This record gives sequence, structure tokens and C-alpha cells, in this order.
Amino acid sequence: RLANFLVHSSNNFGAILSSTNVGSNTY
Amino acid sequence: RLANFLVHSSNNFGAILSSTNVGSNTY
Amino acid sequence: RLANFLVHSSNNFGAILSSTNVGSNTY
Amino acid sequence: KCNTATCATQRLANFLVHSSNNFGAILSSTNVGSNTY
Amino acid sequence: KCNTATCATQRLANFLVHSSNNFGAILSSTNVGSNTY
Amino acid sequence: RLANFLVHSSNNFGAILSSTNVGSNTY
Amino acid sequence: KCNTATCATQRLANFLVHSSNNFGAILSSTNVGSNTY
Amino acid sequence: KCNTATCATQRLANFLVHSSNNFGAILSSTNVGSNTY
Repeated sequence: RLANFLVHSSNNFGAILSSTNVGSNTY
Repeated sequence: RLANFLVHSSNNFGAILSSTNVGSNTY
Repeated sequence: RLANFLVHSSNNFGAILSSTNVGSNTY
Repeated sequence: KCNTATCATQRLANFLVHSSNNFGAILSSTNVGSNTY
Repeated sequence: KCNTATCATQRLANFLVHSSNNFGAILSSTNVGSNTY
Repeated sequence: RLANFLVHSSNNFGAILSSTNVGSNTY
Repeated sequence: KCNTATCATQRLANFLVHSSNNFGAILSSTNVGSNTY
Repeated sequence: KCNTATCATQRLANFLVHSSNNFGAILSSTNVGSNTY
């Protein structure tokens, strides 16, 4: 009997600015 | 009987600016 | 009976600026 | 201006600005995960 | 201006600015994870 | 019966600026 | 200006600025994880 | 100006500035984890 319990929780109470640029030209 | 319990919790109460640039030209 | 308990918790109450540049030209 | 019994104010700002003023030539090429044979 | 009995103020700012003034030539090439044969 | 307990906790109450540049040109 | 009985103020600032003024030539090439045969 | 009995103030600043003024030629090449055959 194998039990696995995974919890991934993200709570944001604020400002997150995330920019991922892959192989991109930004001007 | 094998039990695994994984909790990943992220709480943000603030400003996170994350920029990942991979192979990118930024001007 | 093997039990593994992993907790990864990140709490931010502040400003995090993270920039990862891989192979990128920034001007 | 706060004169209340108690006031909590939070200003959180993330500013990302990319600004380019170009008076000339910019040449940009990006190859990512590219296989050339 | 705070004359409150008690006041909490937090200003959190992340500023990332990329600014380029170019009066000339910029040549940029990026190869990431690129296999050339 | 083997038990492993791992806790990784990060609390930030402040400003963290982290920049990792790998193979990148920054002007 | 704080004349409160008690006041807490936190200013947290992360400033990252990349500024380039170019009056000439910049040549930039990046190879990361690149296999050339 | 704090006239408060209690006025905890924290200013935390991280400043990272990359500034380049170029009046000439800059040549930059980066090879990371690159296998050349």
C-alpha cells in the first residue's frame, strides 16, 4: 500500500511581474 | 507501506520582478 | 514502512528582483 | 496624509522598462535550440 | 504626513531598466542550445 | 521503518536583488 | 513627517539599471550550450 | 522628521547599475558549455 501526497500551493498577495524572453529581440 | 508527503508552498506578500532572458537581445 | 516528509516553503514579504540572463545581450 | 487611529498602506511597484533610442544601426540575430546542417 | 495613533506604510519597488542610446552600430548574435553541423 | 523529514524554509522580509548572468554580455 | 504615537515605515527598493550610451561599435556574440561540428 | 514616541523606519536599497559609455569599439564573445569539434 503506497500513498503519495503532493501539495503545490502558490498564494500571491502582491505584484509579480515575470518576463521570460527566449531567443527574442526586445527594443 | 510507503508514504511520501511533499509540500511546496510559496506565499508572496510583496513585489517580485523576475526576468529570465535566454539567448535574447534586449535594447 | 518508509515515510518521507518534504516541505519546501517560501514566504516573501518584501521585494525580490531576480534576473537570470543566459547567453543574452542586454543594452 | 493619515491621522486615523491606524492606517496600513502598501505600495508595491515592479517597473521593467526597456528603452532604446537608436540613431544608427542595430543588427540582432537570435538562434535558440536551432540545428543547422 | 502621519500623525495617526499608529500607521504602517510599506513601499516596495523593483526597478529594472534597460536603456540604450545608440549613435553607432551594435551587432548582436545569440546562439543557445544550438547545434551546427 | 525509515523516516526522513526535510524542511527547506525561506522567509524574506526585505529586498533581495539577485542577478545571475551566464555567458551573457551586459552593456 | 511622523508625529504618531507609533509608526512603522519600510521602503524596500531593488534597482537594476543597464544603461549603454554607444557612440561607436559594439559587437556581441553569445554561445551557450552550443555544439559546433 | 519623527516626533513620534515610536517611529521605526527601515530603508533597504539594493542598487545594481551597469553603465557603459562607449566611444570606440567593444568586441564581446561568450562561450559557455560549448563543445567545438
